[PDB]
Amino acid sequence: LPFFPPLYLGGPEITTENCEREPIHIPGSIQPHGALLTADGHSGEVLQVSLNAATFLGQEPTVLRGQTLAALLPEQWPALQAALLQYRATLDWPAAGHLSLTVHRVAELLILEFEPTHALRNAMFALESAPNLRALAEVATQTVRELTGFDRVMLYKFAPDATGEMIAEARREGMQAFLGHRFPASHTPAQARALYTRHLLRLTADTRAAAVPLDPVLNPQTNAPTPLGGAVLRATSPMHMQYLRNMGVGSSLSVSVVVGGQLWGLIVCHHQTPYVLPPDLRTTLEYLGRKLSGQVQRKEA
Ligand SMILES: *C/C=C1/C(=C/c2[nH]c(/C=C3[NH+]=C(/C=C4\NC(=O)C(C=C)=C4C)C(C)=C\3CCC(=O)O)c(CCC(=O)O)c2C)NC(=O)[C@H]1C
Repeated sequence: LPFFPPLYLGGPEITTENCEREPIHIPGSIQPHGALLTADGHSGEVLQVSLNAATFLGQEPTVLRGQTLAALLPEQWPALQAALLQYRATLDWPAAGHLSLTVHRVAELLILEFEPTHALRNAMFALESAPNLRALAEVATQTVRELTGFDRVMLYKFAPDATGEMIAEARREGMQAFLGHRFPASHTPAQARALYTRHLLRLTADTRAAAVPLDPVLNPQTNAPTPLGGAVLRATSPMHMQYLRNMGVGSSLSVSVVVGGQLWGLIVCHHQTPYVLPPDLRTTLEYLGRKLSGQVQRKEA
């Protein structure tokens, strides 16, 4: 069923009667482990600023808004113009350390995300070399756990009725096994599955952290919601954050397994405490997800 309007445009709050209608791609807010700016794709005027931006950028949102990326990021703007796809850079000026910058374009808007910042050969080989699907799933979960340190890494496979089952698991010594457990379709509702066919990694770094609004919440170009499906800092559905908290999960991350353009499954990662998977490790997981997807497709053929 069609998306409801977002809450800030008067849409209903989601219940178990209408899981699938939540417009999860346009929450108008981000997770607090990074900052997000949006900017006009021609002028570089900063249009929207997350309310926490001073934490990462050292200037208040009121000061940042209306400035150009030419003024604020003199080195990256030309490279940004040229490049914009993701553009990625490391910024060295924080006293806090270094910042990872990730940019993507949606229509006429640039979306800029800032957060603090042979294993590959081996992981790729492991995946390519698995001779059957069970071995592939086992090696994928083990490899992701090894790389990330997550407490629990599972492979969740969708059935034709969109229920799912955990079909492989790597987990911390002594943790109760979730392998073999099955869950209803509504736990990963259809609009989420659809989004996950287009934007292949998403996460919640702290399942108890309040979302941070974008200000203004609407894109001034369009007077409409800002597309955040491609922003890993996007705020997570409240329904899902509650699901995670009730499971004792402090941090969650999944990677899509896409076969024939359909969502075959998810690599599902949990940590019991909050945990910000480092930026370079996300990129690695993306690579691994694509490889896993290719191998699942290869094997089913
Ligand atoms: C009425 C709405 C409901 C709801 C919505 C919902 N769920 C997601 C996203 C996910 N659900 C996942 C399901 C599982 N994770 C597990 O660990 C297990 C079992 C042990 C299951 C079945 C997963 C993996 C995701 C993806 C995100 C992630 O990796 O953390 C969304 C979309 C969240 C977002 O991207 O903003 C939504 C709207 N879930 C329900 O249970 C009902 C109440």
